[PDB]
Amino acid sequence: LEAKKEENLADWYSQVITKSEMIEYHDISGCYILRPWAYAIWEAIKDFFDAEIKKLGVENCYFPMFVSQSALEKEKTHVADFAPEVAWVTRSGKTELAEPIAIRPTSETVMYPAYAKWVQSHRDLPIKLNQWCNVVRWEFKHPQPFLRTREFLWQEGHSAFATMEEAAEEVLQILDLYAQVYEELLAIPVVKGRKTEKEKFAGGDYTTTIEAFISASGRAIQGGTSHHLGQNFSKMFEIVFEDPKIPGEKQFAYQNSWGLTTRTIGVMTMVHGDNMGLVLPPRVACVQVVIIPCGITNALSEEDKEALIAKCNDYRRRLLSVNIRVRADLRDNYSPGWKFNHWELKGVPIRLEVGPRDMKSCQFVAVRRDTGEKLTVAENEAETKLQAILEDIQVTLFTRASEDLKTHMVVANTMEDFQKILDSGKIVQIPFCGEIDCEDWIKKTTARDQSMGAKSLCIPFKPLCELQPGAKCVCGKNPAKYYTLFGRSY
Amino acid sequence: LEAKKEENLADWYSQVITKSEMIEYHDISGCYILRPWAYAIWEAIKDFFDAEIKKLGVENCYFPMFVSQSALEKEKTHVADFAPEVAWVTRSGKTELAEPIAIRPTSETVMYPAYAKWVQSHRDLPIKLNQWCNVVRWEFKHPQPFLRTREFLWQEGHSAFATMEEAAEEVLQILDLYAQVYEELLAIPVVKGRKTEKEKFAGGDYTTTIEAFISASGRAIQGGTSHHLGQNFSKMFEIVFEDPKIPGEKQFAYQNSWGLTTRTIGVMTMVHGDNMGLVLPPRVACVQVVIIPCGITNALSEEDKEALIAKCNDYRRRLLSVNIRVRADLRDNYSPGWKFNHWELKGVPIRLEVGPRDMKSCQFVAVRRDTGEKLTVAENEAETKLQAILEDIQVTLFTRASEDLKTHMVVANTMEDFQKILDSGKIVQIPFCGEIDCEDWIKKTTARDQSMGAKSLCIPFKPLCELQPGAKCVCGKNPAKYYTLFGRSY
Ligand SMILES: Nc1ncnc2c1ncn2[C@@H]1O[C@H](CO)[C@@H](O)[C@H]1O
Ligand SMILES: Nc1ncnc2c1ncn2[C@@H]1O[C@H](CO)[C@@H](O)[C@H]1O
Ligand code: PRO
Ligand code: PRO
Ligand SMILES: [Zn+2]
Ligand SMILES: [Zn+2]
Repeated sequence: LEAKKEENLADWYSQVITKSEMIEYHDISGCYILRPWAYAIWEAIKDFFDAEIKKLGVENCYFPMFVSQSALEKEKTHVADFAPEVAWVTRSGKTELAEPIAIRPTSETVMYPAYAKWVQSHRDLPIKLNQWCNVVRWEFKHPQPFLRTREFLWQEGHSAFATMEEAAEEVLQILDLYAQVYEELLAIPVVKGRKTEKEKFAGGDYTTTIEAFISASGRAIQGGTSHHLGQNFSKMFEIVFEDPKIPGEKQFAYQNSWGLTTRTIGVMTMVHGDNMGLVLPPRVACVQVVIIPCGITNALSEEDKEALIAKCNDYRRRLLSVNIRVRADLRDNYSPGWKFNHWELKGVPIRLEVGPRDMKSCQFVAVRRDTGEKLTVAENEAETKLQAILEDIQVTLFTRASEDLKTHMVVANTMEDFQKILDSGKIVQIPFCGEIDCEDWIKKTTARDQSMGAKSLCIPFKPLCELQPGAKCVCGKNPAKYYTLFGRSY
Repeated sequence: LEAKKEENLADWYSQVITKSEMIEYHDISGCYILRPWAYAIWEAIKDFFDAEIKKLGVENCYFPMFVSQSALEKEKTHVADFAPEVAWVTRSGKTELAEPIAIRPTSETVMYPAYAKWVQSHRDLPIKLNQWCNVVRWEFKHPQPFLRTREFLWQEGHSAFATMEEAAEEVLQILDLYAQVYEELLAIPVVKGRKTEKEKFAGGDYTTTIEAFISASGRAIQGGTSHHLGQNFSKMFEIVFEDPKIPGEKQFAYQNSWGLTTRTIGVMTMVHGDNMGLVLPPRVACVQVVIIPCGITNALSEEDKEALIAKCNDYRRRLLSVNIRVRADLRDNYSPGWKFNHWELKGVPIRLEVGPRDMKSCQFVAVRRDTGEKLTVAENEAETKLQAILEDIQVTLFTRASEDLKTHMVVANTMEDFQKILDSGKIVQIPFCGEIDCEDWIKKTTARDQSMGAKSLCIPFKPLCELQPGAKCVCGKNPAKYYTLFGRSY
């Protein structure tokens, strides 16, 4: 690895995601190839998330990519926000078609007409559907793999309930899943909160969110969102039903929508990556343990070259037996030192070294990718020891990133202190009146004092400090409603 | 179900796929919503296929949807065939962009440049990648759900080998998987063969294929294809390497590509569907066994209504224990007779009836969806009996469709007999010279004698009859090369 994370981070990132074989550049801007090492992490995330929503009654399905201009517009507020980023199909071959059709940037307006068709009684609610698919949002701002791409993969869940309590409860369940994905799987700590009025989802009443902190570039980033759409879409799309116990009067369904994307893998890379390359939390790596024959003195023995391979495979088969995702790298075209480096660049949690000298003592070497720490392990304790190290690595990664968060998110009560803290490369919980104007102000202001301006991240469900009765927002003007998390951002 | 399969098949199909809740129509033509009951079958197919290719060394990945005009064209023969059906993105919002970009109709020309970048040594082969995704092929011909849609889901595998023997071997392995998917999972019999020179994949040397027979409309359909691309793409895209043991000379990789789509579910519906609705092979149904409380005489007992529910759930939990995908339909808003019909329309293999009278005798009723046959089963033999019936249903479906095939595919040696057989609503193995001209002739000719013309399906790897030395193609002109399967087709 050439660049250093601490110097040219954009160079460091572009190298780590290519030399770990995660990404490959396309000939169309802001479009990126997910090579298997990357796609496997997504599949791990998908495997977790999918089994969870299934438990909540959600079912998978698949809706068309194309949305007609009529349907796209039915919720004027929603379509306003997405309209410029929407790509439009115009011709098939040479035939310009009888209409411009839109590629989904999101699927509210593809799915919701059909929700109307499907809801005819109170019996037909709830409706809970999720789909894994690609969407397109065409922004010309300079793109970055995973973090900011023109096409990307995600899931989107869309639910519809008779009541609002039901819908309410789903929003927070989903956001807890998303929090788990970040914290249990990717070993990344997040802050759960509510988006501000400025920031919330176009259409719908409230947006909850989880935010993570990329200490390297000092910015924070949004990991996943869970929206309460209320009746906003319900009324534009005619998703209606007769309440049985309040007859004659028509009802509108309450609606949620929620999403998580491949940006997860980018956040994973930025938080955990080394000057030595990628590092993978055991819960998501394609391979957790790589077995490497080493100490082979070129031209020595062929009966021994065979006993060595046999030992490597004894290990693999035993690790497979206790559900460790293990690969034995037995290739003879590459040096042991080359293999050591290859799998380090790729971030495999544990490198397992088998050499003749070690075999003689009926034993081997386990090497942790996070700390670089070597441990000699007895051959008969191989399963239990490697389990324990993997899970210790999962823990270590998360606590390191935890403590990193805890010292880069601090409360600052005045616009003076909030500007110095924000410039030290941090994120801050300020007292905030909650107004759209005041928020637009802080953005311009913080970009003037000391090269972008801070944004609202979220209003933390569990904020650092209890906001005191006599408390002014950092604009002076209005008093403060709630401690609100602010910082520079992706 | 209104229509009859034997009368208005297009009406019968449009009803069966909507009233079974598989499909929902979109406001854009030839675009269809896969509701969960449908999407679950795909997921079953995906689960099978995926584990198999994994065993062959294939890995999953994801390439962009968009392909640039430069890359699209690099293989002139390939792009020629797909060019008119390709949809083109032209504007983002109001901004017409600096180029028209193409939506993938297939991914050879998205993936192959990157294959060149990735192959630098003989060490870098083989390269075996698969992706599950959507493609778009915009044809205005009147579309049909699953069978002929403008957007659809599929997998595509693309491999690259040093040698040709390797590539050769993969083509036939994949086609065997595809055959299994049709025969083991969907209970549909297929004929494996090689496509003719007219029909083969644009670009590349040979196309192998599996063909299935939809007796209702008398036509056949293509279920999956496995192509040998040879060096055709290799040379257009610079996918090259130095052969080590033949130094100085540059080599081109041999390439395969292969695909299977959601048309599977349409073939499944057309082959197995009833006048009573859909019917699902146990290997793929969302639910295999539906448990229904019935015989409930409205207003009778509430202690008994409770003992009944308890019994339904005893069954469910026991069936879950032996991996039977079971759902207990306990809803009180709907009649037992309504539930009976609902799940029949949806094609659930076994309906499990629990009534008070039956509970008294420590027993229940299992009802087969294919035959409609009722069996009273002891409560203690519930797991073993339901296993046996499910697998008997899988067998019954397949043998019925087998015998249906065997009597609708027959050999016919002369253009006289081939035209009468083809008009009885069948498919025929004729002696055939193999020429593109002669093939274009049969098409026009068979549409004149007796409202479409027969096409080549495939040249059966294991044809009905051994072609005799003195044998003329059905054009009179040239002698016959090989028995070739012909018929009317989707
Ligand atoms: N450019 C992007 N690349 C990947 N995910 C994105 C991108 N932009 C927004 N998202 C995701 O969009 C979802 C809601 O807009 C959020 O969860 C956010 O993570
Ligand atoms: N219209 C379609 N809908 C679904 N699959 C299709 C369609 N047309 C072609 N295919 C599939 O395309 C693959 C190769 O072209 C074949 O396996 C065929 O099954
Ligand atoms: O874009 C969003 O935030 C929501 C998530 C699901 C679909 N729309
Ligand atoms: O269209 C086809 O037939 C092949 C299958 C994989 C991609 N292209
Ligand atoms: Zn303020
Ligand atoms: Zn001929």
